Amino acid sequence: CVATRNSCKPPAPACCDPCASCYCRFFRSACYCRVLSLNC
Repeated sequence: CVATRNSCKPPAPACCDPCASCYCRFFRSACYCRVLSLNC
């Protein structure tokens, strides 16, 4: 799965708990899992 301090690494069903998603900086550089949602 795509963990919180880890690069976006498939085959993965998003992150290990369902409210976090992969968040890049520059094309594919610095892509780490992020809890953006307030409820889910």
